[PDB]
Amino acid sequence: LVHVASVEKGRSYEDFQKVYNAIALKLREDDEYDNYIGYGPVLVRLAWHISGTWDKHDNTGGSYGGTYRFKKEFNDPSNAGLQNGFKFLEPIHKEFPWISSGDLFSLGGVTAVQEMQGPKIPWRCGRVDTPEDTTPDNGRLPDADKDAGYVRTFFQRLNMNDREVVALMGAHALGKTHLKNSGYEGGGANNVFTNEFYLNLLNEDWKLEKNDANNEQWDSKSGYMMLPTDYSLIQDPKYLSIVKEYANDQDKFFKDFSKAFEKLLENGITFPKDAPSPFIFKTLEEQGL
Ligand code: HEM
Ligand SMILES: Nc1c([N+](=O)[O-])cnc2ccccc12
Repeated sequence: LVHVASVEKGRSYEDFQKVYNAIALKLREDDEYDNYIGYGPVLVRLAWHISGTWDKHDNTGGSYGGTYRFKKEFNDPSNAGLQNGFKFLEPIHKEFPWISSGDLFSLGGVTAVQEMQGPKIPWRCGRVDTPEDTTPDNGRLPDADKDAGYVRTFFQRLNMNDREVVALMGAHALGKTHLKNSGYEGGGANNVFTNEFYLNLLNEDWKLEKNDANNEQWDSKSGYMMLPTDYSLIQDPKYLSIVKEYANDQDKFFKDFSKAFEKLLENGITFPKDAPSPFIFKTLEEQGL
């Protein structure tokens, strides 16, 4: 199964920078969302969930086809709460109707990471909307009540190795869990992209507790939480080494996360040899906007 990137007709870097800027301005404007976290974290989660359906064995799922727009995927219990990110992007899509849905959902994650002071994430255009029958079934996204061996095996289907897994999980510094969405609660209100997930894993005094949904999660008195799959990264000795590496090297984490997150958003896509090079968008702050 081959998905060839096809640039939206006549469009170039400046077109996509305009889309980036509209998302970034809206992120700034809609500050109240989720107790003043803003939409950044949910947009990162959205970009990950639309990509994380991918199966390297047959190239089903993945970001290319924009299939999150269809009810079967929109309504995946694993996607509960992402409707907020979709609604945020609706007016952006109306302003720029020429962008494909996969391009918009993935660009929303890039824009969110960068506007939250994260690394630059190079981004390529050319995902093309595919039909409703190409929507992957529910159940391809990961469970949170699982150990390190589950995490490791799960991510092999996305062609991610231990370093890529631990780097990607650093996005869990952002935002929070919501009981009604996932059966987990808490995490704070962070909307700045840092390596603090790793520092918190190593430095907080974690207690294994049951939440109001009767699920176990790790809580600290300082008010952080870790999912069982987050805490697995310090239970497994191979993951632990990499956690320590990122807790001690902000720049290395940024570089590794940027590579892994681009790769995640591009899995499944064939880029022609004469496709444009990846775009690196300027933040609003870099543009004086
Ligand atoms: C084993 C893998 C993972 C599991 C089990 C997992 C699970 C979860 C769960 C249960 C939530 C809370 C959803 C809610 O209640 O609203 C969440 C939130 C989030 N996840 Fe993950 N996740 C995983 C990997 C990732 C990755 C790879 C990324 C992106 C690189 C990511 C980014 C986020 C973000 C940013 C949020 C916060 C959303 C918000 O504040 O609304 N997650 N994740
Ligand atoms: N804030 C978070 C933390 N945290 O360390 O506060 C840990 N795990 C999370 C998983 C999903 C969303 C937010 C998380």
